[PDB]
Amino acid sequence: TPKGTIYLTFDDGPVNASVEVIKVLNQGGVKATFYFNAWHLDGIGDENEDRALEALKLALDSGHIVGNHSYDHMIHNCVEEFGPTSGADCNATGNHQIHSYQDPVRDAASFEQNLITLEKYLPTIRSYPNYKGYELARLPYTNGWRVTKHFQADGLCATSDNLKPWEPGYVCDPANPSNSVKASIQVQNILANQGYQTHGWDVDWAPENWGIPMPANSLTEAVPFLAYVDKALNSCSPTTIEPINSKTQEFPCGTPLHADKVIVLTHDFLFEDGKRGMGATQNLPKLAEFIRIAKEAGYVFDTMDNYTPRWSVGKTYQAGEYVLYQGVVYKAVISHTAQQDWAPSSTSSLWTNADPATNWTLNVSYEQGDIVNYKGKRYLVSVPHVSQQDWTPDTQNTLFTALELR
Amino acid sequence: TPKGTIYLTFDDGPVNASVEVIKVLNQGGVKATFYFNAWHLDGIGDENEDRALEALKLALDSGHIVGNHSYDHMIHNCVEEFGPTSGADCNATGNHQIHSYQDPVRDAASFEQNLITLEKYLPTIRSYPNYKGYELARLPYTNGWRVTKHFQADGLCATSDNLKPWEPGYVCDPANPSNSVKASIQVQNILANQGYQTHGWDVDWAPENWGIPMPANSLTEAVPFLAYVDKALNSCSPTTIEPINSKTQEFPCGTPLHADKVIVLTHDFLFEDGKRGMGATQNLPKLAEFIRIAKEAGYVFDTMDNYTPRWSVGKTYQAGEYVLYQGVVYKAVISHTAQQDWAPSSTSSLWTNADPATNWTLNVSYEQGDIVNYKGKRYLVSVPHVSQQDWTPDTQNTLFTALELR
Ligand SMILES: [Ca+2]
Ligand SMILES: [Ca+2]
Ligand SMILES: [Zn+2]
Ligand SMILES: [Zn+2]
Repeated sequence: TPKGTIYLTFDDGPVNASVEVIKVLNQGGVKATFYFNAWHLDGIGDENEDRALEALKLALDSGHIVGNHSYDHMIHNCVEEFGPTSGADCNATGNHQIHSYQDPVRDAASFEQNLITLEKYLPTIRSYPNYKGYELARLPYTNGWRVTKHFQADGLCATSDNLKPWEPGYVCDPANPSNSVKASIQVQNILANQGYQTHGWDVDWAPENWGIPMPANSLTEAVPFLAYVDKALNSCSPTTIEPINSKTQEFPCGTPLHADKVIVLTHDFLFEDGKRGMGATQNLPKLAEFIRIAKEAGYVFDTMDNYTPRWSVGKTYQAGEYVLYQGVVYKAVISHTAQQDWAPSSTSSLWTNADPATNWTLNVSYEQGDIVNYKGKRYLVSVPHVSQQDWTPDTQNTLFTALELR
Repeated sequence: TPKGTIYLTFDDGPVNASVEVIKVLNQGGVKATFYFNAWHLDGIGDENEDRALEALKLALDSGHIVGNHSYDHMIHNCVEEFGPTSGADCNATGNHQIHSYQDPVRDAASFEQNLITLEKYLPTIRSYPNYKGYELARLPYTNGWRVTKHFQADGLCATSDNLKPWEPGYVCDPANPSNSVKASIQVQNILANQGYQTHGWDVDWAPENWGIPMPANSLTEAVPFLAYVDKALNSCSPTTIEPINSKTQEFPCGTPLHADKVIVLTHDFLFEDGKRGMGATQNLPKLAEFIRIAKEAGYVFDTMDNYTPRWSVGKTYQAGEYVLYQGVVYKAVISHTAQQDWAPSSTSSLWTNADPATNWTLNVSYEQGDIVNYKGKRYLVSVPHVSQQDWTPDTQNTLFTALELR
């Protein structure tokens, strides 16, 4: 039995730096999850990205999981008019974390545009089972979670409306979050209703010092980082992680799906020799060494499509246990032994749909106080029940109470 | 038992004309399927479309099914640079059917852009179960079908590379189709791999004479059109329909899923008082009367989400019968009685996946000669089998033969 499971997740690719990152992973004998921004394929992401397509292809060919990080990392909210120079313009101002989210609909759409661009530059991408761009996502800047109906939480200070977390006079009030945060929360919900899961992170492999000309050089060494991983194991890191804009204040500590697991966040661009330092020369060895010693310590590596364990034939389940089946999350209604022909579904008596969505859905175990959307209207669940085709909110006024607005 | 089932399908909405069309359907006590182009919501589709959003909302609120007809009805292939006036520019040239399809990837993407725009103007649209924009589609100009693994066929002369079907010297060779047709075929396959079904039509409710100033006025009357529907019932109309660019030459006549059914194609814009004639004043009554007398003749009306019959608990199925379950097509492997807990799936022994796709998929009954895509490579099925996770094409060289290219 493993000491635990580590999920290496790389954000902001695909870029030139991604190629060697992938090769190190391959030599290390591990799979990882890449949350990509497709604008690098268009060559407007303001990075060394002429090999972007090559990297995307190598990632998928090597069997790594590809997830959705939005088309432009929300840079359209950093400038006045989004264009080919917007990435450079935002880097000049460094206002990434200010007004990061504004119109949730427009921002959520950025994730769908991502799919179009990916499927434009790599028309065969859907033929890869490890392509999960339409199932797995992660919001820029935001340690936010949409995993199950009862496993979700937001980064309540991920982004700001004025001051950056380090600037003098910065105030973070989780109870009354910024407009930007509120928008990101709505974005989470929109994506969840489109069938997405979203995952945050436990630990962030980043420079120990951003106050030097080559901060990438200060990336935590392998031995030290393993200690940080060890410390994160079963310690509800999302609540204690620093800085404050990386927190998930209301993360459900000790939640079964999170036990014995550590999700590592890092970025491809930290592993290249460039404007952030000698990341390739110095950090690629740190990655290779970490993988080796983590395995020596008894860790195994897995990908985010397995974070929620896939339904497996032969296994016994207890009522209340969660599984992932065909991209949909299910919770066991009664303890039983999973048979080939009795998989979870929208009609099974053995399972109920437990996706982290809010739109009215079939075979969900609804509880008093739950709020669902149905045909453009919001309804409150008044009495607990399992939803079925007959019991639509607009007809069942004993089960549902129509909510008023304004 | 019904004499048959009619599927009223309206293309090219949503526009002002759609509002009264929907009201007539509602008064008639029937549901219908609308294949929409979202560019009308942006106000660049060159129609009276200021009430476009109102119509979209009314269609969904009334319980009608909404399907995908692409964002701009492929008008970007009709002009040099697509813009707000492109719809008007294409109407000036009337080159809709020339070079209608060029880059299949770009064209297929038009269907995904459609979803973005729809979900932009109506952010609550996914809360409607009758919203099927991501499951049901129909290609502009093209009587093409992607229904099941063994139920698919293309409009081999739907579009041209030079001359229009009526112009002197026009040649249609189904055995060697135009470049435009070939592109539309690839588009069909791309959409199918994204989980879409596509449906053509049996009969087309259109003007009897386009050679007058108000052709809409000549729309077939109710009594006559019922006769045409009667004639289409179980007669493989897609092969005999006129004009030639509306044909489905290789349509599988007598195929079980098509028996006792007639899909009617028409357009919202034929029911408005405008540049095509007095469609509202004259044709809305024809629609209302047709619905009434069709019912009197013993027909029932259904929508395209039911064209492939939904899996139903309690019903017995014979091996070889097709069903639709959670948007996926399945074929019965063994005759049995459908139970609540034994629905179709990717692991069921009772059903196999029979979607009209070409990417390698789980639990599909593959036959010798079948060609699948897997991780960017094409493989030929050498020996018949049912696919499973272990038997991926890249490892099973007794089941699959890798194809070479160029
Ligand atoms: Ca999902
Ligand atoms: Ca489907
Ligand atoms: Zn990022
Ligand atoms: Zn059309």
